[PDB]
Amino acid sequence: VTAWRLFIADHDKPVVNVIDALDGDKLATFNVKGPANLSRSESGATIFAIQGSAGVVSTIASGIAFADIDIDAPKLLPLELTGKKPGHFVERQGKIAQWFDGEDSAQILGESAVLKGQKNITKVNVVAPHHGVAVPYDNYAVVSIPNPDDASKRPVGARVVDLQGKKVGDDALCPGLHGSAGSGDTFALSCETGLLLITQKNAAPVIRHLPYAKTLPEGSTSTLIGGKGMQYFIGNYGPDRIILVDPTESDSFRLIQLPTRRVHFVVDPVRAKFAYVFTEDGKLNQIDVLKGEISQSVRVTDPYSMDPRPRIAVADNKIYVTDPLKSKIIVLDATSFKKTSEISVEGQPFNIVAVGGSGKV
Repeated sequence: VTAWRLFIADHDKPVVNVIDALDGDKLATFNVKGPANLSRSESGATIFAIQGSAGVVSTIASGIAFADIDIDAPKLLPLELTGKKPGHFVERQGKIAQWFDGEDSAQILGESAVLKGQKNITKVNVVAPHHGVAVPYDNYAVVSIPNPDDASKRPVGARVVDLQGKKVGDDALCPGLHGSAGSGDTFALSCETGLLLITQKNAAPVIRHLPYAKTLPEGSTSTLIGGKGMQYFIGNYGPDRIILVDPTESDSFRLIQLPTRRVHFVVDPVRAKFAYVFTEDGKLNQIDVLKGEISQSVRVTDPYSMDPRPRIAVADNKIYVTDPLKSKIIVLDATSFKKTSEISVEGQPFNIVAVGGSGKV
């Protein structure tokens, strides 16, 4: 049995739609408190709907878990996280860290408990409310350090804390810290001088700094995605360029110039040599990460000359591009890179995540 599902948040309405990615039919629509940004767990078993303006994070059991596969209907869980302006969500190996821009704490919990209907939260102090990020580790977390002076500015680095908020090592200064992603056993935080790279073995997590290569043009990264199946990061580097970073090689950086400005990007979790960038001209661009170049482009929507704009997700052998102003999802074959289908979604379909796979029953 093969099963994949899309989870789509409306830009304005407090709704999340669940769509069977394979035939387009609707599986559920969930009503939440506010418009949501969506994240999935690594296992794909839970979906989190972050509602910045409503002070809540809702949780969805996706209904697909695992090889052997167990398939149920998707369901809104009664577990909700509460706090002012929920922010960056980071999940790793079933450990969850939910940041709150308006709180003195981040909330750490575990996927296994969430799915069982349990809410077992550890609040870790982050010194001062700010727009930051928490990465969960075994018996530790990495949390951004709020800007001294103001604190409403971007954070100035990160540090290891134990789960009582106590600092462990020394601070890792990274001015203008913004942007985070995991790829394999390595987690990256971007800032004005480069990337913080985080790994954990059997002790405290270890942070090291990778400066932007001296050969790059002036610029820095403020958003990151992480490869799945091959270890790398993709960041923005100015509005019309991206950088590919290999954190395991000394020749770390490759710059790609886009023809027009970036709207969104995602990696391909199935064909790990590829990633995808959507640009304001309305094209989907295939990034061959090994060669460091755009290998092809295809027009998918009308231009969105830089509020809602398309978002990409990948499921099985298909790519899904939300077209909010046209109340639909465009579906392309990943291999041929051609449109094959469209799926209607009422309203302004915006953020999108996909889960699934295959297993015996």
